[PDB]
Amino acid sequence: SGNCDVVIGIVNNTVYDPLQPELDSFKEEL
Amino acid sequence: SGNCDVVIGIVNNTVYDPLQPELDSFKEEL
Ligand SMILES: *[C@@H]1O[C@H](CO)[C@@H](O[C@@H]2O[C@H](CO)[C@@H](O)[C@H](O)[C@H]2NC(C)=O)[C@H](O)[C@H]1NC(C)=O
Ligand SMILES: *[C@@H]1O[C@H](CO)[C@@H](O[C@@H]2O[C@H](CO)[C@@H](O)[C@H](O)[C@H]2NC(C)=O)[C@H](O)[C@H]1NC(C)=O
Ligand SMILES: *[C@@H]1O[C@H](CO)[C@@H](O)[C@H](O)[C@H]1NC(C)=O
Ligand SMILES: *[C@@H]1O[C@H](CO)[C@@H](O)[C@H](O)[C@H]1NC(C)=O
Repeated sequence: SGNCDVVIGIVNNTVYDPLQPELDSFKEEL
Repeated sequence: SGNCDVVIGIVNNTVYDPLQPELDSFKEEL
């Protein structure tokens, strides 16, 4: 919701997405 | 849940899939 320029006290990190790792697992392994 | 023939007042639209375009993203990745 929104962006980083409105909230007070936001910090920097990375949010893990389960779709991409799962994707690589399917095609290469075959 | 269910289908369109039981509810009263249902309208027609399209429901966006976050996975449908992302499966095409998988196609690209391949
Ligand atoms: C969180 O990270 C962003 C970068 O993703 C930081 O944004 C930078 O802010 C400085 C100061 O205004 C700019 O000089 C940089 O150009 C910005 N980066 C980019 C990529 O534009 C942000 O300051 C970070 N916030 C904290 C609290 O560390
Ligand atoms: C919502 O859309 C569906 C089609 O997806 C409509 O169903 C049609 O209904 C008429 C009237 O009974 C039929 O002649 C058509 O054959 C139906 N379409 C299909 C593809 O079978 C439905 O009427 C729409 N509802 C509203 C409220 O607009
Ligand atoms: C929290 O308080 C410190 C002072 O202890 C201040 O430097 C900092 O900017 C404050 N952060 C926020 C989000 O208010
Ligand atoms: C809502 O009311 C209108 C009359 O103003 C009627 O034509 C319509 O069929 C009604 N719809 C439902 C879902 O009851």
